[PDB]
Amino acid sequence: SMNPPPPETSNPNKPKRQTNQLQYLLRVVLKTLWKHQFAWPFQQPVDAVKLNLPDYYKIIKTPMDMGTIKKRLENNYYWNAQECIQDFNTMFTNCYIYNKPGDDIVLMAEALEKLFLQKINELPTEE
Amino acid sequence: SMNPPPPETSNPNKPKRQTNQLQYLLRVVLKTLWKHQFAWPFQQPVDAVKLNLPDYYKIIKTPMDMGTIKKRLENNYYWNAQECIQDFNTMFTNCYIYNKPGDDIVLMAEALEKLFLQKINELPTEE
Repeated sequence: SMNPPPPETSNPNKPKRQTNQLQYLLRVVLKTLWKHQFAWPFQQPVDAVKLNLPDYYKIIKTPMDMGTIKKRLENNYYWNAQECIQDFNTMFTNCYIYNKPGDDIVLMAEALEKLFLQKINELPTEE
Repeated sequence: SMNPPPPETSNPNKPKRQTNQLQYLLRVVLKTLWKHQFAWPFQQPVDAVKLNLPDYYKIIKTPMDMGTIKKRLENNYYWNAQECIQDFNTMFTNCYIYNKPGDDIVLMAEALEKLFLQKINELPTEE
Protein backbone atom coordinates (compact mmCIF):
# COMPACT_ATOMS: atom_id res chain seq x y z
CA SER A 1 0.00 0.00 0.00
CA MET A 2 2.80 2.33 -1.04
CA ASN A 3 3.77 3.69 -4.42
CA PRO A 4 6.94 2.23 -5.98
CA PRO A 5 9.88 4.53 -6.64
CA PRO A 6 9.58 6.22 -10.05
CA PRO A 7 11.53 4.76 -12.98
CA GLU A 8 15.23 5.51 -13.14
CA THR A 9 16.04 8.47 -15.37
CA SER A 10 19.83 8.71 -15.03
CA ASN A 11 22.39 6.13 -16.15
CA PRO A 12 25.78 7.83 -15.82
CA ASN A 13 27.81 4.79 -16.94
CA LYS A 14 25.98 4.53 -20.27
CA PRO A 15 27.59 6.30 -23.25
CA LYS A 16 25.73 9.42 -24.36
CA ARG A 17 24.91 10.87 -27.75
CA GLN A 18 22.78 13.57 -29.33
CA THR A 19 20.95 12.65 -32.50
CA ASN A 20 18.46 14.52 -34.65
CA GLN A 21 15.92 11.83 -33.70
CA LEU A 22 16.45 12.12 -29.94
CA GLN A 23 16.35 15.94 -30.07
CA TYR A 24 13.13 15.79 -32.10
CA LEU A 25 11.53 13.42 -29.59
CA LEU A 26 12.16 15.87 -26.77
CA ARG A 27 11.64 19.18 -28.56
CA VAL A 28 8.61 18.16 -30.66
CA VAL A 29 7.10 14.83 -29.63
CA LEU A 30 7.18 15.19 -25.86
CA LYS A 31 6.28 18.90 -26.13
CA THR A 32 3.21 18.28 -28.31
CA LEU A 33 1.97 15.39 -26.17
CA TRP A 34 2.56 17.34 -22.95
CA LYS A 35 0.31 20.24 -23.94
CA HIS A 36 -2.59 18.10 -25.18
CA GLN A 37 -5.77 18.42 -23.12
CA PHE A 38 -5.71 14.68 -22.40
CA ALA A 39 -2.10 14.66 -21.16
CA TRP A 40 -2.39 15.41 -17.44
CA PRO A 41 -3.32 11.88 -16.18
CA PHE A 42 -0.17 10.54 -17.92
CA GLN A 43 2.27 13.35 -17.05
CA GLN A 44 3.41 11.87 -13.73
CA PRO A 45 3.44 8.36 -12.24
CA VAL A 46 0.02 7.26 -11.10
CA ASP A 47 -0.27 8.28 -7.44
CA ALA A 48 -2.16 5.20 -6.31
CA VAL A 49 -1.93 6.14 -2.63
CA LYS A 50 -3.46 9.57 -3.23
CA LEU A 51 -6.17 8.11 -5.47
CA ASN A 52 -6.85 5.12 -3.19
CA LEU A 53 -6.13 2.62 -5.99
CA PRO A 54 -4.45 -0.28 -4.14
CA ASP A 55 -4.47 -2.56 -7.22
CA TYR A 56 -2.68 -0.30 -9.72
CA TYR A 57 0.91 -1.45 -9.10
CA LYS A 58 -0.25 -5.01 -8.57
CA ILE A 59 -1.41 -4.89 -12.20
CA ILE A 60 1.07 -2.45 -13.74
CA LYS A 61 4.58 -3.82 -13.25
CA THR A 62 6.22 -1.62 -15.93
CA PRO A 63 4.89 1.87 -15.12
CA MET A 64 5.77 4.74 -17.45
CA ASP A 65 4.71 8.37 -17.64
CA MET A 66 5.53 11.42 -19.68
CA GLY A 67 7.48 13.07 -16.88
CA THR A 68 9.82 10.07 -16.72
CA ILE A 69 10.25 10.11 -20.50
CA LYS A 70 11.08 13.83 -20.44
CA LYS A 71 13.74 13.25 -17.76
CA ARG A 72 15.29 10.33 -19.63
CA LEU A 73 15.63 12.36 -22.82
CA GLU A 74 17.09 15.26 -20.79
CA ASN A 75 19.64 12.95 -19.15
CA ASN A 76 20.53 11.18 -22.45
CA TYR A 77 19.31 7.97 -20.89
CA TYR A 78 18.38 6.71 -24.39
CA TRP A 79 21.05 5.77 -26.95
CA ASN A 80 18.53 4.68 -29.57
CA ALA A 81 15.33 6.59 -30.32
CA GLN A 82 13.41 3.28 -30.33
CA GLU A 83 14.09 2.88 -26.59
CA CYS A 84 12.19 6.15 -26.14
CA ILE A 85 9.40 5.15 -28.52
CA GLN A 86 9.15 1.94 -26.50
CA ASP A 87 8.61 3.92 -23.28
CA PHE A 88 5.87 5.93 -24.98
CA ASN A 89 4.28 2.70 -26.15
CA THR A 90 4.57 1.26 -22.64
CA MET A 91 2.69 4.29 -21.28
CA PHE A 92 -0.21 3.86 -23.71
CA THR A 93 -0.46 0.08 -23.31
CA ASN A 94 -0.31 0.45 -19.52
CA CYS A 95 -3.53 2.41 -19.86
CA TYR A 96 -5.13 -0.28 -22.05
CA ILE A 97 -4.04 -2.98 -19.58
CA TYR A 98 -5.29 -1.31 -16.41
CA ASN A 99 -8.66 -0.23 -17.76
CA LYS A 100 -11.25 -1.83 -20.04
CA PRO A 101 -11.99 -1.38 -23.75
CA GLY A 102 -14.09 1.73 -24.39
CA ASP A 103 -13.32 3.32 -21.02
CA ASP A 104 -12.99 7.11 -21.18
CA ILE A 105 -9.38 7.10 -19.88
CA VAL A 106 -8.60 4.58 -22.61
CA LEU A 107 -10.19 6.81 -25.26
CA MET A 108 -7.90 9.54 -23.94
CA ALA A 109 -4.72 7.46 -24.27
CA GLU A 110 -5.87 6.27 -27.72
CA ALA A 111 -6.12 9.86 -28.91
CA LEU A 112 -2.68 10.62 -27.46
CA GLU A 113 -1.33 7.52 -29.21
CA LYS A 114 -2.70 8.68 -32.57
CA LEU A 115 -1.04 12.08 -32.12
CA PHE A 116 2.25 10.47 -31.04
CA LEU A 117 2.10 8.34 -34.20
CA GLN A 118 1.32 11.40 -36.34
CA LYS A 119 4.38 13.09 -34.83
CA ILE A 120 6.84 10.23 -35.19
CA ASN A 121 5.82 9.95 -38.82
CA GLU A 122 7.85 13.18 -39.13
CA LEU A 123 10.87 11.74 -37.25
CA PRO A 124 14.15 12.89 -38.88
CA THR A 125 16.08 10.26 -40.80
CA GLU A 126 18.48 8.16 -38.75
CA GLU A 127 21.53 9.03 -40.93
CA SER B 1 -19.16 22.95 10.16
CA MET B 2 -21.99 20.48 9.53
CA ASN B 3 -23.31 19.48 6.12
CA PRO B 4 -26.52 20.96 4.73
CA PRO B 5 -29.39 18.78 3.55
CA PRO B 6 -28.83 17.71 -0.05
CA PRO B 7 -30.64 19.54 -2.85
CA GLU B 8 -34.29 18.74 -3.32
CA THR B 9 -35.05 16.15 -5.96
CA SER B 10 -38.87 16.06 -5.82
CA ASN B 11 -41.44 18.78 -6.51
CA PRO B 12 -44.94 17.29 -6.35
CA ASN B 13 -46.51 20.68 -7.14
CA LYS B 14 -44.74 21.01 -10.51
CA PRO B 15 -46.23 19.73 -13.79
CA LYS B 16 -44.35 16.85 -15.37
CA ARG B 17 -43.49 15.92 -18.92
CA GLN B 18 -41.30 13.41 -20.74
CA THR B 19 -39.36 14.75 -23.70
CA ASN B 20 -36.70 13.52 -26.10
CA GLN B 21 -34.15 15.82 -24.52
CA LEU B 22 -34.78 14.93 -20.87
CA GLN B 23 -34.69 11.22 -21.73
CA TYR B 24 -31.34 11.75 -23.47
CA LEU B 25 -29.98 13.71 -20.51
CA LEU B 26 -30.69 10.79 -18.19
CA ARG B 27 -29.99 7.78 -20.39
CA VAL B 28 -27.02 9.23 -22.34
CA VAL B 29 -25.60 12.32 -20.65
CA LEU B 30 -25.88 11.40 -16.96
CA LYS B 31 -25.09 7.76 -17.72
CA THR B 32 -21.93 8.59 -19.68
CA LEU B 33 -20.51 10.98 -17.10
CA TRP B 34 -21.37 8.69 -14.18
CA LYS B 35 -19.27 5.92 -15.73
CA HIS B 36 -16.30 8.21 -16.40
CA GLN B 37 -13.14 7.24 -14.49
CA PHE B 38 -13.04 10.82 -13.13
CA ALA B 39 -16.61 10.70 -11.86
CA TRP B 40 -16.27 9.52 -8.27
CA PRO B 41 -15.64 12.97 -6.64
CA PHE B 42 -18.81 14.38 -8.23
CA GLN B 43 -21.31 11.51 -7.77
CA GLN B 44 -22.62 12.60 -4.37
CA PRO B 45 -22.80 15.79 -2.32
CA VAL B 46 -19.45 16.86 -0.97
CA ASP B 47 -19.26 15.42 2.54
CA ALA B 48 -17.28 18.40 3.78
CA VAL B 49 -17.06 17.01 7.31
CA LYS B 50 -15.66 13.67 6.10
CA LEU B 51 -13.21 15.38 3.74
CA ASN B 52 -12.03 17.90 6.38
CA LEU B 53 -13.29 20.84 4.30
CA PRO B 54 -14.98 23.00 6.95
CA ASP B 55 -15.12 25.99 4.61
CA TYR B 56 -16.82 24.23 1.68
CA TYR B 57 -20.39 25.29 2.40
CA LYS B 58 -19.23 28.77 3.36
CA ILE B 59 -17.87 29.12 -0.19
CA ILE B 60 -20.32 26.91 -2.08
CA LYS B 61 -23.91 28.12 -1.48
CA THR B 62 -25.42 26.32 -4.51
CA PRO B 63 -24.02 22.78 -4.26
CA MET B 64 -24.83 20.29 -6.95
CA ASP B 65 -23.77 16.74 -7.72
CA MET B 66 -24.58 14.00 -10.21
CA GLY B 67 -26.58 11.88 -7.77
CA THR B 68 -28.88 14.83 -7.24
CA ILE B 69 -29.09 15.41 -10.98
CA LYS B 70 -29.93 11.73 -11.52
CA LYS B 71 -32.75 11.84 -8.96
CA ARG B 72 -34.14 15.12 -10.39
CA LEU B 73 -34.32 13.63 -13.89
CA GLU B 74 -35.95 10.43 -12.55
CA ASN B 75 -38.52 12.41 -10.54
CA ASN B 76 -39.34 14.78 -13.46
CA TYR B 77 -38.04 17.69 -11.40
CA TYR B 78 -37.11 19.46 -14.67
CA TRP B 79 -39.55 20.84 -17.23
CA ASN B 80 -36.93 22.21 -19.64
CA ALA B 81 -33.60 20.60 -20.49
CA GLN B 82 -31.83 23.88 -19.75
CA GLU B 83 -32.77 23.49 -16.08
CA CYS B 84 -30.83 20.22 -16.01
CA ILE B 85 -27.96 21.56 -18.12
CA GLN B 86 -27.74 24.45 -15.65
CA ASP B 87 -27.33 22.00 -12.75
CA PHE B 88 -24.44 20.33 -14.57
CA ASN B 89 -22.81 23.72 -15.18
CA THR B 90 -23.26 24.54 -11.49
CA MET B 91 -21.50 21.31 -10.49
CA PHE B 92 -18.53 22.14 -12.71
CA THR B 93 -18.28 25.82 -11.77
CA ASN B 94 -18.59 24.92 -8.07
CA CYS B 95 -15.45 22.84 -8.48
CA TYR B 96 -13.59 25.72 -10.17
CA ILE B 97 -14.79 28.15 -7.49
CA TYR B 98 -13.76 26.17 -4.43
CA ASN B 99 -10.41 24.91 -5.80
CA LYS B 100 -7.63 26.54 -7.79
CA PRO B 101 -6.41 26.30 -11.40
CA GLY B 102 -4.24 23.24 -11.96
CA ASP B 103 -5.54 21.20 -9.01
CA ASP B 104 -6.24 17.53 -9.75
CA ILE B 105 -9.95 17.84 -8.94
CA VAL B 106 -10.25 20.85 -11.28
CA LEU B 107 -8.59 19.01 -14.15
CA MET B 108 -11.05 16.14 -13.56
CA ALA B 109 -13.97 18.58 -13.62
CA GLU B 110 -12.68 20.16 -16.83
CA ALA B 111 -12.48 16.78 -18.55
CA LEU B 112 -16.05 15.97 -17.51
CA GLU B 113 -17.25 19.39 -18.73
CA LYS B 114 -15.59 18.82 -22.11
CA LEU B 115 -17.27 15.41 -22.45
CA PHE B 116 -20.52 16.93 -21.19
CA LEU B 117 -20.34 19.62 -23.87
CA GLN B 118 -19.76 17.03 -26.58
CA LYS B 119 -22.77 15.02 -25.43
CA ILE B 120 -24.88 18.19 -25.27
CA ASN B 121 -23.77 18.94 -28.86
CA GLU B 122 -25.87 15.87 -29.80
CA LEU B 123 -28.98 16.68 -27.78
CA PRO B 124 -32.01 15.62 -29.87
CA THR B 125 -34.01 18.43 -31.42
CA GLU B 126 -36.52 20.29 -29.27
CA GLU B 127 -40.21 19.39 -29.73
